Amino acid sequence: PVQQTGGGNYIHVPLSPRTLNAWVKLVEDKKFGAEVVPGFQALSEGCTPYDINQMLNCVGDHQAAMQIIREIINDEAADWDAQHPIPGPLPAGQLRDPRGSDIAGTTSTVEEQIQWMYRPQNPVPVGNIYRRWIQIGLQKCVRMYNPTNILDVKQGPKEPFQSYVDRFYKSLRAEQTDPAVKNWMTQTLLIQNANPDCKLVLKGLGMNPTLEEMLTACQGVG
Amino acid sequence: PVQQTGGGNYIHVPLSPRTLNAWVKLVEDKKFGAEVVPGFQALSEGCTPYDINQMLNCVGDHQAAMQIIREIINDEAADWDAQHPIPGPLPAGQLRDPRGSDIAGTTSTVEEQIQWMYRPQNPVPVGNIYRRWIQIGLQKCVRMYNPTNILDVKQGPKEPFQSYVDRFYKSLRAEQTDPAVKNWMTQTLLIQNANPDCKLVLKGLGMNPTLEEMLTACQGVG
Amino acid sequence: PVQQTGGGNYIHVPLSPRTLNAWVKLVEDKKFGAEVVPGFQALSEGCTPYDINQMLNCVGDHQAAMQIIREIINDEAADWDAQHPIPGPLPAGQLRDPRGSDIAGTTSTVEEQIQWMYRPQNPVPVGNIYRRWIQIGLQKCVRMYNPTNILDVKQGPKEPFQSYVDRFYKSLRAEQTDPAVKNWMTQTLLIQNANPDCKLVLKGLGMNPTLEEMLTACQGVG
Amino acid sequence: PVQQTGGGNYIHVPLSPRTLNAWVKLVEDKKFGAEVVPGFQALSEGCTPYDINQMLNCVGDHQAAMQIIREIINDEAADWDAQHPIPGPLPAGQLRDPRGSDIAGTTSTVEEQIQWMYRPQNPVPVGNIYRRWIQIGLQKCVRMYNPTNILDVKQGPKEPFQSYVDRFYKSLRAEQTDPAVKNWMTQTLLIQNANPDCKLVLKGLGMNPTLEEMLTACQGVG
Ligand SMILES: O=P(O)(O)O[C@H]1[C@H](OP(=O)(O)O)[C@@H](OP(=O)(O)O)[C@H](OP(=O)(O)O)[C@@H](OP(=O)(O)O)[C@H]1OP(=O)(O)O
Ligand SMILES: O=P(O)(O)O[C@H]1[C@H](OP(=O)(O)O)[C@@H](OP(=O)(O)O)[C@H](OP(=O)(O)O)[C@@H](OP(=O)(O)O)[C@H]1OP(=O)(O)O
Repeated sequence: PVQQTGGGNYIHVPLSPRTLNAWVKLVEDKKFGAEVVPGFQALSEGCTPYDINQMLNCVGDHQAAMQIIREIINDEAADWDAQHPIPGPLPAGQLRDPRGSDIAGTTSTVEEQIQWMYRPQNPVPVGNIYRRWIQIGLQKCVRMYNPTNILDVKQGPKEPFQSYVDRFYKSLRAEQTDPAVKNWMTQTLLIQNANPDCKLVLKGLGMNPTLEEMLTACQGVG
Repeated sequence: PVQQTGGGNYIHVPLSPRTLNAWVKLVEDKKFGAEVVPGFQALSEGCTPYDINQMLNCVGDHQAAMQIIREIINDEAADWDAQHPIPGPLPAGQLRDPRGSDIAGTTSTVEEQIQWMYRPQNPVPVGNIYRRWIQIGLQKCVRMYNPTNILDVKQGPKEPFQSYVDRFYKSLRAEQTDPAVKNWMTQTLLIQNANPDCKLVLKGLGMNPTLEEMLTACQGVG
Repeated sequence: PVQQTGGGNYIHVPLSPRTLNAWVKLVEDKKFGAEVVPGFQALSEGCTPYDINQMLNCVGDHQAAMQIIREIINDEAADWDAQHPIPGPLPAGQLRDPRGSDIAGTTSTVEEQIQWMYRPQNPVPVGNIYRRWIQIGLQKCVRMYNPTNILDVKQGPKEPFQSYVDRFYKSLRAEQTDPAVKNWMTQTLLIQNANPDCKLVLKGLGMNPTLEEMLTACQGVG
Repeated sequence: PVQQTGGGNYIHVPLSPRTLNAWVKLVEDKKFGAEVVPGFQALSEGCTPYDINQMLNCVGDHQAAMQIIREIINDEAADWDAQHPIPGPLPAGQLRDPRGSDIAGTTSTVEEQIQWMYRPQNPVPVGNIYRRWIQIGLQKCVRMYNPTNILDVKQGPKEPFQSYVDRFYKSLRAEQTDPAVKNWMTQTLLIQNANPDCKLVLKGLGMNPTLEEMLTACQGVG
């Protein structure tokens, strides 16, 4: 992370060992589950690219997922090296502008990452861009390791409607389908895959029942 | 959060990553359960509106609940923009007074939030007002996702009276009913929905038995 | 319909009784089924609005569907009376420009409909605009009377994969859902709702199998 | 279609609505079955490319099959734009020669299609070339939707030999296999997949029995 010091300059404070150990624990227990994507973001907040590399280096043993996060990073960096091209011959005595690889931290020092992150002129938020690239990689890992598909989720005959709602929305988090497909699933598939009685109360509510109206109506049905 | 520095001025210290990661964990495990409302308050204590937005941004994937917390915030801000109207033409060189949107932090910088929070003259506690608005939103989410209704809760034939009391009061926390309805439930419904024997001992106690007297009397009955 | 005669002018030839009787038969046998929408278009080709009214008048007894086709026509005419407003004071000795009601034929003679349909200057195709409005009305009737929902369709244990494909696509024709939802259903729901064996061969094909590849692979499976 | 008028010139008479409605019915009932290919040819006889487009536009809802007929048309037009290249700079006051797209009618007026179809010099039969391209597309649709494969067809123990012959030849119509494979199937597979008794009478006939000899011999066997 970065702390400001007297003179208006900034320095690097290494991520706490227990901040790194929390990340490890999460990846070892949730197995790249939907929750890992937000868990990574909260534990990587205010981090330079250098620190994000260490967090990944602490969870490298999960090689399959790391290979997926690594192929997504290279592509989001290539797109940065195509749409943010070298401006031209950089003047001497000046830091080069960041390339996709600098945003990652692989070809750049943490100080360079800090100089960009806090440029008085055109600050480049290299830490947040790289966290966004890794979140695309982790979300692809959440989908690949997702244990139950949205379609398979079906309310148990006795299962309370809210727990069936809880499992239905958790699988939808993994789904990478178009947002309209997500809206049609929450409005059509969720009434389609409910136990016989809850299905009669939901159809009873009428057309386009909101989730609050559906949860309120099926509370204690079954 | 806010730390005071030499000169009598205040600065902003970003919420710790592990303070943010605790919030995520809670929302991912308690599923907007009654406990989330107090858990949010303890982890948002001494926060500017800016920080409260980040905590919410770390739990955005729970879109249904976030939509409910977001509709409650807009209404508590509209009521602030009606009962705390722009005083009139603000003098130049002065910070504008906060509007419902400034209390949220959406249309305002953290420094402005800090200047109000610590105004030498008429300090506006924007952080606490916004936490109160979100607590109304989370409490509506606790009620919507509540799995068991107060009425359905019924003591098991062998269930110890205290565990039946524990489940009865946990559902009452979710209930948004008038306080008198809450007092009549704790004094009438709790004796009505007890296993046959405990019901005879409670009626034996007499009229208006206190909870302590009821727990003491039914200890070891069944 | 319209025939051209010597002098460069056009006249009206009444729709054949057996062209009208075919329409009746279809509506009496397919019961506003998906097939009725194309059947109407083929039997209403080259028709003035006047003729389209008679076809509808021959199937008026189906009052519920006619009320739906009539509410859709009034709205598509109101939108025409808002986006194609009276240009201004029409000069004397000239036919007024068509309004939503003229496109229908209700407030206009067939000759006026023909004069517009074949205007040397800015011909307005009133017959085709009204056929399009009625097709929106019939398609809403196809959806309302659709007997099986896309989701319910599930391949029989012995049913050949192609017949299950035939029923799956016929229900999709009735579906008015967004096109992406239609693409996700044909690529995901169609493999999800197949009998156990065909489901194993389809997953065997790999990711994004085309319909031809799926029909070829499951031919004779079961 | 095209009618000749006084002066030696030709004009276009729009395909009858009931000629178009027959086509619709067939495609809606035979589901792109082998019979659709001949049914299309008889109902498209003496048609300009313009009319053939309308027939297809009346059966567009069958999107999967239409996509197959559309990919076959583009390829048969590309082959026409490669083997029948623009002759060179066309003289002014003259109709351009037809390209694959003109044969389809997509980039050409019906009058141009008629001028070519009835050129006094080098008439190009654009209507028949496009019908041939669509027949390749429909035949691919017959094969894709074919419900029973030639190999699977096996005479029922009681099924009369002629009905088994009827099903065997109907599946062979769908088969796109080399003609020799078609001759070997009709001479070997048809005796191989007959019920035990008919198989003994057919082997009894001797080597290379004609279909007439086989039908005559197995009449009333079983
Ligand atoms: O809530 P606490 O009583 O303070 O316990 C905390 C809590 O762990 P648990 O709540 O799951 O028991 C911390 O996690 P937070 O909820 O505060 O975010 C965790 O710190 P981590 O972020 O690293 O997980 C820390 O565990 P540890 O000390 O192993 O780092 C642990 O403190 P104690 O276990 O010492 O009570
Ligand atoms: O194919 P055909 O031998 O000419 O029979 C036709 C055919 O009806 P069917 O094919 O269903 O038996 C006509 O329909 P098309 O397929 O030609 O479009 C139909 O005319 P409609 O369009 O009005 O249905 C007409 O029936 P009808 O004479 O009652 O009008 C009928 O002719 P026949 O029944 O006299 O043989």
